[PDB]
Amino acid sequence: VSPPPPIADEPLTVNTGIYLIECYSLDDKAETFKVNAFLSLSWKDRRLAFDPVRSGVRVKTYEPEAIWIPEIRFVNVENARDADVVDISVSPDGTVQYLERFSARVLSPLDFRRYPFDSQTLHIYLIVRSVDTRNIVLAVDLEKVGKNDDVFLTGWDIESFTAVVKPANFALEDRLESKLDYQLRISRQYFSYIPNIILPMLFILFISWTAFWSTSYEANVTLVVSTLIAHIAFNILVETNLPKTPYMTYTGAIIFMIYLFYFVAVIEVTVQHYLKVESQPARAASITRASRIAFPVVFLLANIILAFLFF
Amino acid sequence: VSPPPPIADEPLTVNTGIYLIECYSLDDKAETFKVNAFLSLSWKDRRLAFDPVRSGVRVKTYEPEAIWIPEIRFVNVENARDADVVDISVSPDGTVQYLERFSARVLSPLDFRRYPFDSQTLHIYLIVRSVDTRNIVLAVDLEKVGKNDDVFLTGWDIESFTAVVKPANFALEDRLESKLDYQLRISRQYFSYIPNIILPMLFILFISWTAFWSTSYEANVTLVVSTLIAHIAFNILVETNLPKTPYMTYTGAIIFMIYLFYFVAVIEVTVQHYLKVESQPARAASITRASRIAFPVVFLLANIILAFLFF
Amino acid sequence: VSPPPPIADEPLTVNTGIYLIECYSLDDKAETFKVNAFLSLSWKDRRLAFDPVRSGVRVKTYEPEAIWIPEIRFVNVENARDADVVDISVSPDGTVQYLERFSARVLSPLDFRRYPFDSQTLHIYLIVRSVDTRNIVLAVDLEKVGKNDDVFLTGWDIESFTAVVKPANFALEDRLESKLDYQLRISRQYFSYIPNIILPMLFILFISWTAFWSTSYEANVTLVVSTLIAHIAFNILVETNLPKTPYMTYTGAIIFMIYLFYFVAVIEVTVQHYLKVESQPARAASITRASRIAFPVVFLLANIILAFLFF
Amino acid sequence: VSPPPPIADEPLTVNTGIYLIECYSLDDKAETFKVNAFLSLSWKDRRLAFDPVRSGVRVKTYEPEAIWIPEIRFVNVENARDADVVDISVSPDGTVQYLERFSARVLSPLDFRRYPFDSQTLHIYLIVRSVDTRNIVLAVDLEKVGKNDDVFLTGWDIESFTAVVKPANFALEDRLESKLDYQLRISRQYFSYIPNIILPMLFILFISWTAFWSTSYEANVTLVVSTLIAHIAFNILVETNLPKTPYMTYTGAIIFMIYLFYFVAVIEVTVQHYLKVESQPARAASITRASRIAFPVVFLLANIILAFLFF
Amino acid sequence: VSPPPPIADEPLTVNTGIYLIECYSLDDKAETFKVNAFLSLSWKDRRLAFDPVRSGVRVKTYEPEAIWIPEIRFVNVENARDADVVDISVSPDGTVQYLERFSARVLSPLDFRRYPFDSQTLHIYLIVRSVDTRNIVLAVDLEKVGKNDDVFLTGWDIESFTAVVKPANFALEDRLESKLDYQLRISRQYFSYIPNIILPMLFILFISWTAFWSTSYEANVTLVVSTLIAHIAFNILVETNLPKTPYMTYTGAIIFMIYLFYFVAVIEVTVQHYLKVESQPARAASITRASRIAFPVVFLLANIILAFLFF
Ligand SMILES: [Cl-]
Ligand SMILES: [Cl-]
Ligand SMILES: [Cl-]
Ligand SMILES: [Cl-]
Ligand SMILES: [Cl-]
Ligand SMILES: [Cl-]
Ligand SMILES: [Cl-]
Ligand code: NA
Ligand code: NA
Ligand code: NA
Ligand code: NA
Ligand code: NA
Repeated sequence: VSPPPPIADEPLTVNTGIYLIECYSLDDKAETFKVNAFLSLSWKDRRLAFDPVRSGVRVKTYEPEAIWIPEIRFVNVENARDADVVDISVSPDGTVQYLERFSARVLSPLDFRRYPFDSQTLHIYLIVRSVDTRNIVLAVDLEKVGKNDDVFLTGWDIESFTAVVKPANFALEDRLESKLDYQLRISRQYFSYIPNIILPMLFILFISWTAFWSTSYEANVTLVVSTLIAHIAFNILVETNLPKTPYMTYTGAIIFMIYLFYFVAVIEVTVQHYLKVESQPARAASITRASRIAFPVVFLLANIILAFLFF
Repeated sequence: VSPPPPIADEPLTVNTGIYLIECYSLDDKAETFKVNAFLSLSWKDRRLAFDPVRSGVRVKTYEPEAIWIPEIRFVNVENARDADVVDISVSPDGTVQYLERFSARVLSPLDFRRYPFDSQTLHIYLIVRSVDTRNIVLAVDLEKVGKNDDVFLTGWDIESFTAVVKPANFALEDRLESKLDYQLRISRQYFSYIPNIILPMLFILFISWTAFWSTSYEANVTLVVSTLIAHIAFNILVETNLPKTPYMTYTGAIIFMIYLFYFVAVIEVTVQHYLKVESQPARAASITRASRIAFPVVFLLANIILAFLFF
Repeated sequence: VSPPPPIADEPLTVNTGIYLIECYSLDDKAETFKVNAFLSLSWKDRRLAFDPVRSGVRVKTYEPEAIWIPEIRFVNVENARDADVVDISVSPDGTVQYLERFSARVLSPLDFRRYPFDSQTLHIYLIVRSVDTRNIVLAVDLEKVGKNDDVFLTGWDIESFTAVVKPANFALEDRLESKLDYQLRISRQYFSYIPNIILPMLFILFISWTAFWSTSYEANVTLVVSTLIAHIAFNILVETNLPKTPYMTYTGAIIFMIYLFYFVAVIEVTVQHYLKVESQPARAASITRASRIAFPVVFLLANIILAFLFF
Repeated sequence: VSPPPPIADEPLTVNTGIYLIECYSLDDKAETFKVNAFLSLSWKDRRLAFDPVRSGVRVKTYEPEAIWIPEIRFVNVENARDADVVDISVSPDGTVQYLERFSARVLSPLDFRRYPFDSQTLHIYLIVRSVDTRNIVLAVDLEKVGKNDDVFLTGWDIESFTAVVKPANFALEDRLESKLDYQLRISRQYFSYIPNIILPMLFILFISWTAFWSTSYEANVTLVVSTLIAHIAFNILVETNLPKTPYMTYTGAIIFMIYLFYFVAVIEVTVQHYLKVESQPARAASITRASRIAFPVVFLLANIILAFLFF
Repeated sequence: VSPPPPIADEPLTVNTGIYLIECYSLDDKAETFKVNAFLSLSWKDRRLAFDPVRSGVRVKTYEPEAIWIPEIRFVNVENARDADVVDISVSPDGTVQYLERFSARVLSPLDFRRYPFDSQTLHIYLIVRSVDTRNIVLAVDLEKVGKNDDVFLTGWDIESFTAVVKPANFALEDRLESKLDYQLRISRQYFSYIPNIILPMLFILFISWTAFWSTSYEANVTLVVSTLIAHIAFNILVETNLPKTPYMTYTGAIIFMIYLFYFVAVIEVTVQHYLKVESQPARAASITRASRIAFPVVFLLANIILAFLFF
């Protein structure tokens, strides 16, 4: 089999569509997601044209091996898609309608700057390489782009699945290449981060601040060092669910800042004890009373500054 | 090969059945389960009809490639099922009996609201897409729906395996699609959660309340902060076995509430020490004695409220 | 190809054998094990009879596609076995000798009641479904059942590999099925559990009992709460190597009971401190001296009771 | 099919190119990375030559099975590459242009000596074996070596992708082998190691040094032992992301050295308490005051020495 | 195709060779390693002999399907090897030279008795099963046994790769079997265990011994119990990298022994406090001073005894 010949000099237009059946395994560390979808293809092959009046048949069904099919690939996949052809239909004018169901693991970079209050645009890039006989170009049939109502991505809200209708046509290894960008817009369900990480992390921090109502150095050291260790555990827990980024994330910034608050609380607890031992408790009392206001106030203002810089 | 032609204008009815051989790997985080089963299919193909007297046989055995077979797929699977055809049998009137053994990884959302005292309805969605030539509709042969007695799903009780007999017929890319819902009802074996997570979590909480019978601030700080850290460990352990949900789970609610009890216990221990240092122990004694009753009473009432809201 | 025809009315007997080459990956949580073995099959097919004089050869060698082969499957496997045909030898009367080497992941439930001093009976269920032309039945050739001397299952002792010679013949979806039960008897190597979990767990418990020779409340709180946390770590470690069971395991029972001992030790340490603060140390001394005997004695008797109930 | 015959006695030159489409999963522990790329091959086959005039075609397309194709393999791959032929074009003189898209898991050793401020040279070794008919040699077509602009390796910066143009020709199992070295130069994005591991590790160390402004032995023991345990947690965290090396890494060196600082801080805290109990506090005060300067100064100088030895 | 016929009554000798290209993933827990190698085979097939002066061709290249090839398998593999035939060459006398490149996951038991200062002998067992026509025996072509210079097994030193030239010929299920033992001798790179596990474990133990220079019971309890918990963390870390063994490992023995030292240190700290409370400090002073010498001396002698028993 060979490509359909051009009537004049025009490129062969392959109309495409992706209909999402399943979305699963959005892996933040790997920056991948798995997809199960319909891939629809349509192009004109005049060699396959027939008369509907004398044939009595409106459509002809072909097997993939019987006819020429464009070699359509995904750019951002781990391995080649696992595909099963569903149907091939030919209209009397020779317009071919191809439908396959496929599954693939897609590589799509994620922006973690606003994590866990982040939104993402996942991409599925469709591509075709031109043949020596003729140039193949891709198009979007909007009537064949969509998603099943039941499509759920655990921990995410699916906003939209659209295609950038204009392909990116470019030369690659002395041939033309036609690339389409299918975009799946999602927003993270931040809900569970509040009772599981944010509030427990705030509770232990506020517990360290009870040391500002205590003159017992031994108890103070226990309060601030124990809660610091619990903060380290939350830091480790959070960084296991995330890849290493060449930038600060919102959560990373707060987690890092809270260390400074633990460090300054240890200085305060040390300074307080040192002065009491030096028979200067009136002074220690002034620093401790100031700390009761300063620590929550600086914590609030630093969080307003951070929220402003990130959102 | 082409689909059986209609005698009048009727859709082709494909009778289906699923017989479960094995159920394994119910993954709560992934919201998947693996299944090994028989898939049975039956439909009328008049072109295959024969006379028993002339042929000298009452049944005809074909190879899948020799005859037309409907393209039946699963909606909610990760990848296409691993299937091996067991038998194809044709009766004199062209009634085809198809049997395959398959294995598949199924995606099925789970409701964790009542975890670990939850029940689930797992779904296996069977689907067929119509051809230009004719409309294909699915039906349930109840005589061919079932499960092996030895079918066990580790950590779960299997209640029933039934099929919703009327298919969900709908249009998908200008073609009729016929979808059947096979339902596997299961209930979680909550037993092990009692000695492994619930009771250890209650013991450490009750140990933190021994601080209400102690005037030693340094010992009190050690009691409440150490048990809090152990509570954080149980919180982390529990959340590793569960996905992130946009709602509160029963366990999540109790775990979160217990933080409030640790937080208020630290306030009490702080207030008690502060008053003692200020030479007001009579008062501190009133707050501590009230706390001995208030903490277990508020804990019991808050748990009754939570159990009521969730069950 | 079709099944061999009956001389009278008898079912076709397929003689079977399994020879274990490798046993590996006994996964307690998944209740699976991997196996690499020889599967031998033997049946008479008179349509394959030949004269050694005419054909020259005394035994004919065939390719699986060239002749009829019974569709033998495993019941309790995750996916269909990975098999490679080693030989298909046909003797002049038409007796077929089939040999394949296969690998499979087998689902076999485990009884954890006596863990880590437990024994198991792993099963490999062989099955064949009858066809329309004739009924197929399975048999065991004991001369072809066995295991390689070097077969080792890490963490287990292999006792025996035998087959229940009588098949379980039953009706399934209006056809006969013939099932054979191959049994691999194993016993767990409990050795490593003694220095890694049992003795460390006993040491930390005995360390908490040093609080019965101390009047220092703050040291006592540190002794009992710190060792409790280490006990929680061992509880978590043990439960990661085990599935969730709807029954108590021997280890689970001991681990759970040790929490009660930590809980009562905290009560004792609290009661002791309370009385000494109330200027009643004579009494506190009576409770502490009694505890020195009561705690090890009740611990010994409770362990004798538990060992009796479980073994 | 057989290899192209030599016009004189020359070896057959196979021109190669690798164009990277995707780079992912650089696993430090496994010392592997996954790659998705184009592999281009070019060689002259006189037997496939044609005249453009009498053929009416300027180029001829073939199926891989129709013509002779060199058996090109990768040396440093886990399993054989997953490849799909994209195009095979033949020019009039019989110059074959082969293009395949492949995916492979590549084994490439990593030098962790300067971790996390390390750079690596990943290798993809292309190989061909000679045949008895003729010697097959590899060459690099620099015009067909490159990478997509969007190629990103999470946690790394991609510097260059070049090929060593001169192949390594050598004998292997009495046949000559022609090997090409494709080099992907990368540098680690050390950014995230600063707020997640380096600064938290420095904060806990500086917190242990507050013991040099405290006379409370009980508090000092708590400060140094608690932060040491947190240092152990960071040591364990770091070693989980790295393989075991027969040399010291930069991070490993610092982590190990910080133990010495904790060990000497415990000696100081012990010596201080011992002297105070022995009624020699003036002396203990001299050691503690010296320690306030000595510990940060020796820490700075030891880090300058280490940075010098490693960079 | 059928096996080559014997000239007299001799078994068919299949000469073998394994040339290692890659060695990776030595998994201690699983007792497996992955291998990528050349497998070479050689045997005489007289039915394939040809005249060298008449034919003009000195060697004939065949496709695997065109000729008879012995069914060579690996005994100790998880799944059948992934193999790709590289070349098949026939010399005038009919000597066949077969070469394939394969990858396999090999099961090979490991002796952990001297861990992490252990050496191992990994095995690759080659096997052939005889046919009814004739007996097939294996031999080693030492010229075709070897390994690439770049073969590296992360965390190990590769000493030698040799073959036991005499096969193990035995009867299995009424046919002869010919087995060859290929041995890969390796020694563990123990280097990293010294700064990561051994020295940190010794530091925390020596820190517990500072309690012998302290009269503060509350500080002593904190020193011994905190370091014990850190020892438990190292015990757990070590046992995660190792399988469960029915014997003691060298590391396991030291780790277990160090618990006894923590247990006796707690007794000493308890006895010391008890005597001081009983107004017997002169005595407590004698026990504490003796402990300062006894603990390091008994630790040294116990380690000399252990090193002697294990090495
Ligand atoms: Cl693709
Ligand atoms: Cl499917
Ligand atoms: Cl509709
Ligand atoms: Cl329709
Ligand atoms: Cl099977
Ligand atoms: Cl390859
Ligand atoms: Cl093999
Ligand atoms: Na085609
Ligand atoms: Na068909
Ligand atoms: Na067959
Ligand atoms: Na070829
Ligand atoms: Na062959």
